[PDB]
Amino acid sequence: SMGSQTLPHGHMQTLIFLDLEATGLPSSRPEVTELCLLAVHRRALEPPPVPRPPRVVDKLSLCIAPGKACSLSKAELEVQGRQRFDDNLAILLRAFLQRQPQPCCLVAHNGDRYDFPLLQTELARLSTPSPLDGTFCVDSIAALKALEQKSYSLGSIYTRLYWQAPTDSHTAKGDVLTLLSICQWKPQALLQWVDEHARPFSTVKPMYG
Amino acid sequence: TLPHGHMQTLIFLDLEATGLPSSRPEVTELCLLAVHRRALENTSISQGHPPPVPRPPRVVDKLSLCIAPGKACSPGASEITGLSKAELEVQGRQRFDDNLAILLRAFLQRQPQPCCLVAHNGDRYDFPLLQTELARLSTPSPLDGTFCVDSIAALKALEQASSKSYSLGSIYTRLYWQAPTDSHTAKGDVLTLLSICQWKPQALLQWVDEHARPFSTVKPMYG
Repeated sequence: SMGSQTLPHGHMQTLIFLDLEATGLPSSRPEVTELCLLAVHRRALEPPPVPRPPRVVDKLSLCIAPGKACSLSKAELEVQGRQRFDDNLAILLRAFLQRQPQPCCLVAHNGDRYDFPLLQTELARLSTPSPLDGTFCVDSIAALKALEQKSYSLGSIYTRLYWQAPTDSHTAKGDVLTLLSICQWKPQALLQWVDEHARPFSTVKPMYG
Repeated sequence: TLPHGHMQTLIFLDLEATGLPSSRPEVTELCLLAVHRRALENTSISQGHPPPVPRPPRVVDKLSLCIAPGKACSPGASEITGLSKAELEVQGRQRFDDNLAILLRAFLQRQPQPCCLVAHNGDRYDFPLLQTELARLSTPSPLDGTFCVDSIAALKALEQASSKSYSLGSIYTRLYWQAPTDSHTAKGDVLTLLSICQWKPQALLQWVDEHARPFSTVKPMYG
């Protein structure tokens, strides 16, 4: 069966649920102000109560000072001493990804239209090769539209699935956990959709140059 | 005068490990919450008896890593968490290695300095064990310029000023009249530790400033 149809890039061994905050919308040429990652091995994914997070999870959450003000705030990030999106941050990201079993796939809500192009732009500014260049990515809006076979905001999906209000809405810290919960609704089905739709992060076009 | 100046970042730290010290344990999970001094200082003043549990600051950096040990956990060491050696290996975790030190260093370098680790029983357990893990590596210590303090002594001082078990949960329940969430896990307890340290953040910061010592002076748990 499936003689001509195969996964594009094999089974993904790590899913990295990703959310970010930024100074504004694309035409403003925005900068990332917060980045939150939750890295889960596929085995941790191999009304309904809200699933508890897997016991083995790697997490990274960083606040990042932008060069220009938001439409978080630049001034408050600066009085908390936050540093820019820089080479040391790339070292950190590279070392964090290196601890994950490969292939690794980012999962971000609206990542295809926002988070992934923005991250591509931020990483392009740095001297060192992008640490995401061997990683894959998918957009969880597409995933949940496929699985629910309607708003596709993160909070609306969570309430539609779990019939209770989400926690800490519209913050990267809270929303990345909400994203994980939504992806644990049908975890085997989610993994299969991710395997089938993962694409190389290197093919993501920068938001701006 | 202050031994090492005013601390600009507090890094609340907890870890899971394979057993008690005589078992020559290894770290299986490391959880850090880095908070700038100003973020702690801006915490809403505790008022009322009990005061509300403080909300975590809006700006916190977080790192949480699971680590495969070389040896199995002791009986009952992974009960509450489920972080056995077999499970960490099933989920692809790597050992405590040079790349992990590089990761920790880059995380620390994003924090304003001077930076001070804060861990409950850190002087007798977390800090010596981390020193041992780092001593095996080929990198410099990533904690070479970082300070540390134990929050048991800190909260003993702060509760005596406002006035008895000093386990993390006992302190938190005494302060907030609520049971801590996800008790007796590094992931849960590091947040409980932050909440206790937000009770009286000005007095806590003053105590930390006066008692901070270099992590490099911490003696290894074992060699």
